Amino acid sequence: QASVSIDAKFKAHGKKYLGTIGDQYTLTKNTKNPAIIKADFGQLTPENSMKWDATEPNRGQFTFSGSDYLVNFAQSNGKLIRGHTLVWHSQLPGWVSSITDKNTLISVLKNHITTVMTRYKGKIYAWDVLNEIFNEDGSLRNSVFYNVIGEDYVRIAFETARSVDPNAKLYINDYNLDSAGYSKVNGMVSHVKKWLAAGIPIDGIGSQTHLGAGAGSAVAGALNALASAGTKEIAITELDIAGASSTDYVNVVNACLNQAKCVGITVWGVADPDSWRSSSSPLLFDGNYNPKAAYNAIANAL
Ligand code: NA
Ligand code: NA
Ligand code: NA
Ligand code: NA
Ligand code: NA
Ligand code: NA
Repeated sequence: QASVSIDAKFKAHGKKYLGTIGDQYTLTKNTKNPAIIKADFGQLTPENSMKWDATEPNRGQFTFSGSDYLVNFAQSNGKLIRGHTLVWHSQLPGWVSSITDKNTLISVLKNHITTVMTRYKGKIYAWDVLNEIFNEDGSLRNSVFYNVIGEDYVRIAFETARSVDPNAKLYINDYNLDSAGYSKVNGMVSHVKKWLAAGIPIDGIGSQTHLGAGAGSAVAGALNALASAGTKEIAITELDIAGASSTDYVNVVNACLNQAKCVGITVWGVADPDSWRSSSSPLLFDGNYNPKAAYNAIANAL
């Protein structure tokens, strides 16, 4: 645990949190990881336990051991939770992707959303209701949901989520929304404007922010562009930067800081060895679970 908490410093500027991720393994693999989470971060997103493959492996049969653990740890330690994720083309069981009848898929979708959200009703700050539903060009991804139900799946997902847990902020999350003017950014904005105008309850836009070295400075403009979609809020949801340079990390932190709609940042992992992109050493803590230069840079920029 770093003596200075970047989450505490971020909150002092009016932000909701500066968080990270976890699940049973990383929370128990050693003593430093959970200690770092409790001391320096104020929010948690389950890395995998809440995804469709892990929660409803078979039709109508749910498995909540792993998600229960993450939620219970977060709640027992004063950490906000971002549920992740409800509807996604990846990490989706074959029983779902093989469905071809529209009403059947809708029933399945609603039951999945309802069962998962009901179990953690009132304990979730925000839910990534929809994940990665856009092609790079801004058009809608031809996932099973889009192919079988059509664009109406967006309304169905959000309305169902809103009804099940009105306390949670409902988000649409995506990657490559990293610079103003990018086709995917433009598509996100135009679709969300349309959906909101149609009465669909979308509270926020989540920008994954999985970056390469030197890409941090473009984030400020991206958030500004995303702000025009008209949602109540936005958030950097899965932050990691190849090389973890101080300039890049400070640039991203400042991007959120200077944008009213950005409620917080979630770094996708604590220490490099546990990163899904470990070969790029993209996190704030090293192989010894010690704070890297970027962590201190962030602490001193706040
Ligand atoms: Na998850
Ligand atoms: Na689970
Ligand atoms: Na989809
Ligand atoms: Na809601
Ligand atoms: Na917005
Ligand atoms: Na976040």
